[PDB]
Amino acid sequence: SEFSQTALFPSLPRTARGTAVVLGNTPAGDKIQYCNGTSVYTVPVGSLTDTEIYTEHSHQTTVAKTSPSGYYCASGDVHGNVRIWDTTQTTHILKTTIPVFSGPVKDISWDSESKRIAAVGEGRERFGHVFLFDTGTSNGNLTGQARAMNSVDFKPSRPFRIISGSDDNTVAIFEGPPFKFKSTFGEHTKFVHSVRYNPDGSLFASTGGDGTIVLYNGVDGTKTGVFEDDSLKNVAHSGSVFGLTWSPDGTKIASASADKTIKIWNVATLKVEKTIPVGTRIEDQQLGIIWTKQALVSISANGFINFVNPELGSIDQVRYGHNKAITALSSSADGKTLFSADAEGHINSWDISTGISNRVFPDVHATMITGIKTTSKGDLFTVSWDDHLKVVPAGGSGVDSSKAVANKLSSQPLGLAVSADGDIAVAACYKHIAIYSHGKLTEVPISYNSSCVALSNDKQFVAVGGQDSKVHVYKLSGASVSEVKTIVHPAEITSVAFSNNGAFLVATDQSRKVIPYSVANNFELAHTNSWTFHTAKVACVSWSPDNVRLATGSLDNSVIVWNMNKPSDHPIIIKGAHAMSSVNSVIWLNETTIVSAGQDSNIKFWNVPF
Ligand SMILES: [Mn+2]
Repeated sequence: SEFSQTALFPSLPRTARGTAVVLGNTPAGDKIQYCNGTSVYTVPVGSLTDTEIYTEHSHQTTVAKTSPSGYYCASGDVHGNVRIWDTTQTTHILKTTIPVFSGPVKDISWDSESKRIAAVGEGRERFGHVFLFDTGTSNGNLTGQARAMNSVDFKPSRPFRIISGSDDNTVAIFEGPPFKFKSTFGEHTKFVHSVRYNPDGSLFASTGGDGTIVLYNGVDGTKTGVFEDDSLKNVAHSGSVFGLTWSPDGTKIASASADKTIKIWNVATLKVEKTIPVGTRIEDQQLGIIWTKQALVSISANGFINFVNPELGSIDQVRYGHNKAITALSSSADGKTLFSADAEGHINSWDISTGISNRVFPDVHATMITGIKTTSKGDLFTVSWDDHLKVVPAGGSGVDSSKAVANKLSSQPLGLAVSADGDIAVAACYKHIAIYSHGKLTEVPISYNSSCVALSNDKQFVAVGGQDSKVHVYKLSGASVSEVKTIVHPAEITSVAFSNNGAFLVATDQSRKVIPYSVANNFELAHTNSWTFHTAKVACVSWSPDNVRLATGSLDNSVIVWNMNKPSDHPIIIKGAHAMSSVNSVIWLNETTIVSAGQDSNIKFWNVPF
């Protein structure tokens, strides 16, 4: 009642170099599914803001597939669990959870009747299991391959069959129900990463590390041919092929390869039809792909989602973002753009009204970014664990990471504050307070270890939170600071912020407390109420433009909105704001709109009325 999520700029799928990514989809093909963290993302092809998230696995999610009926989703994790849950309601009630084997689930396949599920992976006692979705009842045995089963698929037509690809280089076929081994095929010479039946079940194809794509008769697995690219010698791709998928009408196959291309094939002629290069960088390798009734999507090693135009043979849309923990957020002065940074140094720009993303490239840092701030002139200041404070300019395309000023710091930067106009920047470091005013990086040693910093709107005060449980407030004269007040907290300071009108300074700490101070009154307590509603370390704080409300994000997964005009009132608690994830950054876009970002790679927008 007190708030509502109005938009989500979702996490990209989890990816690992040279590792296949498996996608799922809704019956109509209007949404794709992928995993990151302990979550399952159902991402719409026609919306950049309405992705749905299911977060109930306790272990890292691997693959998720929605049944042909569209009513259930079966998702696996690295532990070997396959949870089958309702997709129709936000409560997502669990139907069944089955421990298929001890180890990671790599692929899942629903039969055409939405009655059976075959799950495969790396398991101690077996590599695959087939069973009933609703009861967990075994519906056969998938014994037959000697190493991890990487891909599995049901024949959608009768007689029923199940095919699988394995690290033992073979493709196996099972007949049923009940299902049992029928044959093995050794056309491949390296790991088989993907096996898929066409829509009518008359044929299936396989591919993998040896770069070839084989076509087979759907009922008995007899090879009918191999795909040819006349520019290559006896291979479909010049590198590993991580996945293939069939067009809805079965006349074409699309493949994703380490060779950095997506290729579309003509099934009838067995010849390549379009070759679509994604890029020339190592991150442009394609690790997964799926063709739905509404879109053909391929995934880059960097997690980017590429929407392919099969007619033109090109890439239509690329959705960027993060798959690593987001650590900082900063919006542009005009409120049209949002910048987000992560734990691996990546930064993305987002158009706030549409959700359209852009990955900053080149990369400003190669490691953790502990802060980023925009200036009324379009620059973006940043600090990272590589002990550098960099200033990215505007020239190349929006923010020119093309090339700009890097300054070594004497100690690691933990926090960053910058004046609106960019005239002054202060970085709170492990052993120093670094001040940046037009070229001169002036460093002031401190006796304690800092943890965060805030600069008053009028540039007169610099508040430095410390690991000594004190907020050190300094008056800033040029490139020098003089401590005018030392505020004591019960535990280490975690974040600080000044209201835009300079009326208040707020500090949060590891004891889960949020404490505001009256600036005009020598930083005395602004009120005496106990703002201890978070149940875990508070990670961030930010003031509303109205200088009265503020918000905090915590490791307890929540965002809490506080009201300075009613300190005894219960605050607004957005519980589970980021499910099973710390909320690392929160900022206000206006007096009733908050944006939060989490360890989960998600960026959420919240409408919070008065
Ligand atoms: Mn299938």
